[PDB]
Amino acid sequence: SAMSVVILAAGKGTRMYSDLPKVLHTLAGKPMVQHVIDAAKDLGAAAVHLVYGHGGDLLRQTLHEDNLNWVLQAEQLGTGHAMQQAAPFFSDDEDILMLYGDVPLISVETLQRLRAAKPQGGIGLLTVKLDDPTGYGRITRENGQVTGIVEHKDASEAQRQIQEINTGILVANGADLKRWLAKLTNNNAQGEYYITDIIAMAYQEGHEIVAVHPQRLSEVEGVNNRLQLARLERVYQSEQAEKLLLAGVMLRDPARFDLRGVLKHGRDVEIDTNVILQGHVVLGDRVKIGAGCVIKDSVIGDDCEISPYSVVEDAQLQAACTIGPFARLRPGAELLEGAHVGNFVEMKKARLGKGSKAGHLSYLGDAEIGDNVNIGAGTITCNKTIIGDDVFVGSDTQLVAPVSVGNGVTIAAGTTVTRNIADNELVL
Amino acid sequence: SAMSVVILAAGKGTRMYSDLPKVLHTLAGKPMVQHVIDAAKDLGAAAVHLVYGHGGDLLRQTLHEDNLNWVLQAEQLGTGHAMQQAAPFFSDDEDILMLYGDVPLISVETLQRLRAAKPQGGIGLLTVKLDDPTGYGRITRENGQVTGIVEHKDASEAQRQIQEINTGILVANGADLKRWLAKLTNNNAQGEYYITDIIAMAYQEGHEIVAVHPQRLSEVEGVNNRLQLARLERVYQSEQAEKLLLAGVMLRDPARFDLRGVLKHGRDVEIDTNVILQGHVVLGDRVKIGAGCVIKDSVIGDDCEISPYSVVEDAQLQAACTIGPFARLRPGAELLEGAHVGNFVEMKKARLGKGSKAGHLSYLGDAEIGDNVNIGAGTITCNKTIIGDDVFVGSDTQLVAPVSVGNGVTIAAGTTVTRNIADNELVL
Amino acid sequence: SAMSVVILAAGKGTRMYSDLPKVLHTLAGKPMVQHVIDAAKDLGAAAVHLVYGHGGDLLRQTLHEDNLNWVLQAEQLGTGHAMQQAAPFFSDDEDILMLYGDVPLISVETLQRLRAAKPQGGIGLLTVKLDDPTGYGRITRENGQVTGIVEHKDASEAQRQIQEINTGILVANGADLKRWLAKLTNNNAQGEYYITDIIAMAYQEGHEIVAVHPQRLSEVEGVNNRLQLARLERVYQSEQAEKLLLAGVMLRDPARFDLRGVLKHGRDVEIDTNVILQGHVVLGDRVKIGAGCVIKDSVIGDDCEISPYSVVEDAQLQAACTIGPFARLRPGAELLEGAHVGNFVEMKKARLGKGSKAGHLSYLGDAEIGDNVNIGAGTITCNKTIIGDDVFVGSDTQLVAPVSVGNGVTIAAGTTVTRNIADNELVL
Repeated sequence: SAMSVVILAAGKGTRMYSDLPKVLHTLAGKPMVQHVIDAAKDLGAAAVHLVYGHGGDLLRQTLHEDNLNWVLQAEQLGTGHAMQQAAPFFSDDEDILMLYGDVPLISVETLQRLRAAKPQGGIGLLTVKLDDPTGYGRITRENGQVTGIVEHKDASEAQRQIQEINTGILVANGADLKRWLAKLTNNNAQGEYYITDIIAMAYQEGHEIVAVHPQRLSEVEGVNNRLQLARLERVYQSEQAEKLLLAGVMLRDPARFDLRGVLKHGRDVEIDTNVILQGHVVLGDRVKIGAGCVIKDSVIGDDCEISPYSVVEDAQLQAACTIGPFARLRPGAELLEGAHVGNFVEMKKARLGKGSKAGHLSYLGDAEIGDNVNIGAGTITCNKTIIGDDVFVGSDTQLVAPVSVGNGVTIAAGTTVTRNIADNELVL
Repeated sequence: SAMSVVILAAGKGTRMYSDLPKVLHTLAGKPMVQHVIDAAKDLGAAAVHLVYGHGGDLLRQTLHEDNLNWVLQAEQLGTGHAMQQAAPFFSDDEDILMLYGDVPLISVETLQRLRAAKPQGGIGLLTVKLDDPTGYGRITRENGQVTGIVEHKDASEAQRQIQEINTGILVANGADLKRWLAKLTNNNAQGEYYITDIIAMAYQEGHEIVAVHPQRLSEVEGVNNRLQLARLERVYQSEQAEKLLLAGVMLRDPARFDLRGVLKHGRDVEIDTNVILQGHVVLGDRVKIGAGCVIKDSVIGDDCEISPYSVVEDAQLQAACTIGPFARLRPGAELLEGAHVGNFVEMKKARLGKGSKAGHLSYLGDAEIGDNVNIGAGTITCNKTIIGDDVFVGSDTQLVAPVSVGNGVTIAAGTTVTRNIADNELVL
Repeated sequence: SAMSVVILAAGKGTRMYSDLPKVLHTLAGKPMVQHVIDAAKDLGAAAVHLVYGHGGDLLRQTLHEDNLNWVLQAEQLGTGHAMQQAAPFFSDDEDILMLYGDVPLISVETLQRLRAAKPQGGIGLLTVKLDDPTGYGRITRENGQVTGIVEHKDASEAQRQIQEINTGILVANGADLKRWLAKLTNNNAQGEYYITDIIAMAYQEGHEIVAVHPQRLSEVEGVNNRLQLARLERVYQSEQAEKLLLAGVMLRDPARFDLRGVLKHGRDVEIDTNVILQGHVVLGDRVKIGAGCVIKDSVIGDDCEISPYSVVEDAQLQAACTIGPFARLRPGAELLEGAHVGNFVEMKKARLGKGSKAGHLSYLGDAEIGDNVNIGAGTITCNKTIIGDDVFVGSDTQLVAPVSVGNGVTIAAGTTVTRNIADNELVL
């Protein structure tokens, strides 16, 4: 049926020691909470009620979704209190799913299982078994059926023996949640309203609670300091690296591979050590990536070979291109088939012709290069400048924009150019 | 006595998701099967019968050995079938060793032990003990003597308790193998001919089977997808790094060290993080390698210091040379004693004089530099060009090949050179 | 009370396979023994008696401390013999602490606990419990009180069952040590004098030995070959990385982070993969460090962003500066607020003006740049050269030191400059 998601970002992140609200800190180039939001959209949630208690300005500034509903928690009286703030927006028919902004790695597949498990008029609860539960609410089951959740402090000595604990993620009818949430109370040592209390309410009402379990423990792990964030970073990266390897993308060393975004890979792609991929990268068949490269929001043609320690940003490479080592492609760069970019060469808003080489110490700016052109070592453009097909450029040539150069033109070393040059005309 | 090796590359590598046959995929810069071939040559195998079922063109294209004998397996009817294809080439006197192209890390030392263990007219079989054998053929021993191998499917419940399993590597007389291989049959669920059946044949004939065990489990691990290949890559690299450390080569971080080839190291060599060595590298005493460097098929003199993020290919450095950071040496580069190559400097088919510096933004091409020369920042050569001893070159000087420059010549900044220059003559 | 430290560097480092004495080899940019010396100074040791048997010249050459007292051990007759050599310098009142130069990671906090534990006229001994003690002296306790140390060779079969072993670190009154050290003897298979014998002497005299335990086993681990050194390197680095993460410094990947020295970090600092920090680095609030950067003895202003694969040495950056990618800052470089250094740009003993850009292929040497200056791509200085505020420099301009350039000057591309330039004067 229909569903909505409640993401909780109310928890204050003092241990982060940051001015940025905890949930906005990045994991793999994307804020933690955005991982949770993206899961909610995949599941098809109609609305995403985000509950925050601090850093409102930064949260709205960073996060923009059409269905994003902002819910203030004036003071931090606990998970149960937070769900009360969002309860008015719950629709009676829709199932309401409860997620946390500091638990980025919850899997969409595990959430789909949780929804199926929800009995009607009942609750589906994500639970996990820990070799050592300590300070964790313990699932209490009689005759194999869930009856409630016992906080560790209130835990009896027998209940401190239960391996199963509470993740805090659950699913319930929207109307049911509004009924239980009204019954909540603050009479307890902390003074908080604990969401866990609704599980007992369901059992007392004769409704059933069904528990499912996550595939990995990482899915339910949450972040409270930079160290745990760095740990989940490595978990996420290694999870992606194994998938890519089994999909036929070779990684020389999976531990030294960072993917921040989405990769579309052809067959027989090879990626060496310490490569970082960012944004949306597209790699063709038989693409090679040298050690230490960084590629962001770029497309690489089939059979291109990027040599080591090259940096590419929003560039478009056709097939058979080669670049690097130490090449640098600014945004808007573009190479045609067979083009070579050499070491210590930069390109901004420029296009290099087919079979055109800029082998050394050359900067190209707001320029267009013809096919089969040869760019001299040390060539520099003070940007727009255009060059025709089959031009040769002398070593250390300077071209002052706007300069157009004719097809077949040949230019002498050391030349400095301020006028345009006729086709097939030698210039010195 | 005499020996030959049968390498099996018949297994088809669908899980690799590749056009390249599985056994050709690289581990540490060398195809897996080539690891096996190289082991066979160390052992002194007279012939290496490679049995393939697909990708013949690529295999012959890649692998060239004088003793390499190519054996087609028309269809993939199992290991026993494959050994039948090679059986005609077996010599009666020679012992025949059975290896696999997807098991790259089998150790030469473990294979030497296997040969000694072979009883005459009998079989030596490599076996290993696994905490969890599942789907593995189980060694069956009566009174401590081997009697056969039991596939897991046919395994009885007691036999599913045996820790010892079959590696698939074995040694037998060449004549014996031809006798057993004839007796093989396809009557079984798969329809394959299992090589494991010969072990029972030996026991029924009264001949003895003797089992040895590998030193590491990695030696017998085989590759069927990119992930397992990447795992063996890390195993191999870490095995080399420990050896180098105990041999007196310091590695700042062994996990971030990749050796693809053979290293000859002097004493007191230090290698920082994320260095990659390729081909055949020779390092002198007290050589330093900066973080991120890549060295291929190059020789570095005693006491040379390569600064970080330098790339060197087929270069020859004398003692006391320094290069980098961000230096780049194309093939054929050569430095004399005391020479310095600075950042953003490239050298192709060039030689730098003794105590000669090219500190900045300089490209050198098909050139020869005299001793004590100073190369200006921005110097560029449009290649052959020669420079005498004790020359000074102005910043941003261009030299058009072929230009010869006299000893003691001093050249002005911005100069562009098309003629030769007399000794001790200032030029502007 | 007062204290002194005895560091033992007598052990000869044959397994290191080095000409450099073992204790001088570096861990995190600092010689192992210097870790021990630095611990001793934190504890406030009045004197540090270093006992060496070889490589005296290199040790004095490398290690310079005001309180460093050098004690020769003519021949290597064991720890007890070494302490005899230093015993004359012990003061009666001062407690004497026994440390080892090959145990770099001993913690100052664990040593403070050891001192408190020392009974008067008695001994405090650092001990540890090992799942497998083998070849380790075993602590022998009767009624819970220490009575002696039993070498493993002399160990009885019951004593080979004791988990507690001897670290070799201990504390005793200076006078007491002189009394026990006199009683030592060489009558044993090795012929050595074992320091462990004094523990029994104390028990026989009725004095008490009190054992404390280290926090980590790494604190008491010692180095005898390059491999163990590399292991302690990784232990030390990962220990620092966790501290920085909990302190609010984000590390994208803690395993790929090396700190060699001391870091002062503002809030919300982010450090990407494979960064190396050296010497004394100071980072402001919200500083970003790109993948692969190296920073040494440098100060980075608030909000500076260092792009990847940049190398910085003894540079001083004000707030809001940006540099890289592929930027290189030689020692003495300095940037003013808002300055940008682009790719393939070097700076030595130079200062870049506020909001001043050197975007491409530019070398700056012994120069001073005015605010709002624009530095053309390919600009080169043959160093002192000065530039006024609001100057523009053409692409590939060369300036020959000493050249002063006026405020507001604008210079043409390809120009080469040997004279000074008047304010607001265009030059070509």
